[PDB]
Amino acid sequence: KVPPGPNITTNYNGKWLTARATWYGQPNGAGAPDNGGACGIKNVNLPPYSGMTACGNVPIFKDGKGCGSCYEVRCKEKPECSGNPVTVYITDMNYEPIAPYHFDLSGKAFGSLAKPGLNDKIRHCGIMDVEFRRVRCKYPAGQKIVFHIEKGCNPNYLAVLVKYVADDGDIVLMEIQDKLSAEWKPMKLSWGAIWRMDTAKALKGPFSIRLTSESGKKVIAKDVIPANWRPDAVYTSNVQFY
Ligand SMILES: *[C@@H]1O[C@H](CO)[C@@H](O[C@@H]2O[C@H](CO)[C@@H](O[C@H]3O[C@H](CO[C@H]4O[C@H](CO)[C@@H](O)[C@H](O)[C@@H]4O)[C@@H](O)[C@H](O[C@H]4O[C@H](CO)[C@@H](O)[C@H](O)[C@@H]4O)[C@@H]3O[C@H]3OC[C@@H](O)[C@H](O)[C@H]3O)[C@H](O)[C@H]2NC(C)=O)[C@H](O[C@H]2O[C@@H](C)[C@@H](O)[C@@H](O)[C@@H]2O)[C@H]1NC(C)=O
Repeated sequence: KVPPGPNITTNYNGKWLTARATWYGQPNGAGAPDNGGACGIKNVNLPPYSGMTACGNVPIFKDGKGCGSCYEVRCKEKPECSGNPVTVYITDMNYEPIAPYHFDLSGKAFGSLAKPGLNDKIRHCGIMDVEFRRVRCKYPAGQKIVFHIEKGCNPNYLAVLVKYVADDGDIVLMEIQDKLSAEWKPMKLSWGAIWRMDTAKALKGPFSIRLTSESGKKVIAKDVIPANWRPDAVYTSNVQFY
């Protein structure tokens, strides 16, 4: 049995750590056959993620609190290795105790670690020792944080997904407050980047949401939730982590 890392914090100490990488799914896909993952963010194949997805064990993944993080991995062991790093997003998980730190890259990502034209070649080594370090996350400019409403059930129990969180990348607490009776009530971490609000009878009127990065940093989106909100509906805010 192989014991996990630790466990990576928001301590951005720009230096490389060892880890074993492998890939899963299609060779030119974004990992999950459905292009989604343990985090609950979907379309990880399309931009911005654009298939540069990956999986990590407890240390990296952190039971869903690492969802959003960005890491930089590079290969310099076996040939055909670009030598240069690729910026990966953590949108899924894999807890197999095969090594202290483990990354399970997409075919796209795993390939990107290779010198131009050697992709598919390098993808057939399956497992190799890579090097990495977490990094703040950068998205296209102007790209703010987006909240997606999930498929409901019992009369309004909500559940919001949060994507495109720059810098820390990952969330560790969400909370609300409707029009009147402010005080920011927490939220349940249903799973991954999905947060749940059991009660919803009282909570009425454009809601404000406060996110707290792994670091403690916080932000506030006033509306982003009218009232005529319907599951699947998507809201974009004017707030982000710098
Ligand atoms: C490396 O990162 C990992 C990834 O998170 C860290 O390890 C996780 O740390 C969590 C600490 O919050 C642990 O807590 C969960 O498990 C607790 C133990 O529960 C016993 O009974 C429950 C029954 O429900 C079983 O499931 C468990 O298996 C266990 O046998 C559990 O009590 C706790 O929930 C309770 O406390 C929280 C506040 O801590 C509270 O909000 C809850 O309402 C409840 O009162 C918690 O359960 C969670 O899982 C499901 C989520 O939906 C819930 O919201 C959440 O409560 C995790 O077990 C643990 N994960 C692993 C290692 O598999 C780790 O921080 C470490 O954390 C410390 C506290 C200790 O658990 C270490 O062993 C653990 O490695 C980090 N490394 C380190 C060392 O920092």
